[PDB]
Amino acid sequence: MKMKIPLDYVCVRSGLLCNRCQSLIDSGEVFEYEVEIIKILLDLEETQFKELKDSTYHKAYKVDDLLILLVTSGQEMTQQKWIKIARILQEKLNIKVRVLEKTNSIKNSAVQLLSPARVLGVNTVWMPDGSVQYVIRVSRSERRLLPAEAQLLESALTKIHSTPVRIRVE
Ligand SMILES: [Zn+2]
Repeated sequence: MKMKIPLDYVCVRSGLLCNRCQSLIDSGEVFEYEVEIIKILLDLEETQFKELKDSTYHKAYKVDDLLILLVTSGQEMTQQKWIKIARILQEKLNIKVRVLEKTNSIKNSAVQLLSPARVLGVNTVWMPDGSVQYVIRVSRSERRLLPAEAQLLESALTKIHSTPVRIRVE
């Protein structure tokens, strides 16, 4: 499995971080809790999900009881396989999991992240400070379907896309 910010397989599997990998932890480029996630994924690549070989791990975001993985699917990876891996990650880490394909589309990210809550549509708002906001519309009747507080999901989407994202119920 490829890595946006690579760590050695030996260091990840052992948890004994070499000087390079420890430096990534020390500086904050990678969080220590991510090593555990990568180790699970590498262990799964060996026998359960070889399609991970040319997938990419980008980063993980963890607020409250939700872990979000940002990935690129290899040429044999499928959304259903990611769901299976998400379930394993849920069990081992005792936390909800959403796996997001890295994409330029805020809408496609929001659809994946909020599932099974429906995205009714997305709006663009130009704000007086010269910024541009994207508003994800969801249904009031589907709050129980969101995997975390709408506000946690907004901040996560804002980080992922480095641009302000809001979720608004209607
Ligand atoms: Zn290392």
